[PDB]
Amino acid sequence: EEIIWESLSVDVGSQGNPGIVEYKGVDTKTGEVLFEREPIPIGTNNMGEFLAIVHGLRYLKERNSRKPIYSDSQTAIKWVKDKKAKSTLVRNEETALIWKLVDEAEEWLNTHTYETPILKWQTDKWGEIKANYGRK
RNA sequence: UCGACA
DNA sequence: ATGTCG
Ligand SMILES: [Ca+2]
Ligand SMILES: [Ca+2]
Ligand SMILES: [Ca+2]
Ligand SMILES: [Ca+2]
Repeated sequence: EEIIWESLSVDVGSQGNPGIVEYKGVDTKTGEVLFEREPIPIGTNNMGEFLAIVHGLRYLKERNSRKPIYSDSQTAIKWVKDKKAKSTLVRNEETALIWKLVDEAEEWLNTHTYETPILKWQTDKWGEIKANYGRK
C-alpha cells in the first residue's frame, strides 16, 4: 500500500543474536528519535523487536496519540497481537534482564487497552525501516 | 523438506 | 551463524 508518514517506526539493534540488544522509535516522516532503550547485555532480535513495539504503544498512549506503529517484524507483530512473546531464549541468570522486560511488557499489554494499529513495514518495497541500525 | 520476516 | 512464523 502507501506509507502512512504520520506514524511511529520502531526497530531493534543488536551485537550478536543472542547478544547485546537495544531499540528505538522514530518519527517515520522526519526520522527524529523519540525514544531509545539502554543496551541490554543479552537478548534476541525478536525480543527486542517486541519490546520496541510495546514501548511504542505505551509512548503513544501516554501522549494521547492515535498514530499507528510501523515494525518490520512479523514475529513481534504477532507476539503483540497475541499479547504473548513466544521467545525460546533460555531463562537463566544471564538472560534475567531481557526476560524481566519481556515479562513486564506482556504484563502491561494484558492490563491496558489501545487501538493503535500495528502495521507491517514493507521493506522489500519501501527500503529499510526508518528506525534501523547498521548496514542493509 | 522448505518458504517467509527479521 | 541465530531468532521465529507460515
Ligand atoms: Ca527490524
Ligand atoms: Ca522495555
Ligand atoms: Ca495488536
Ligand atoms: Ca539493521
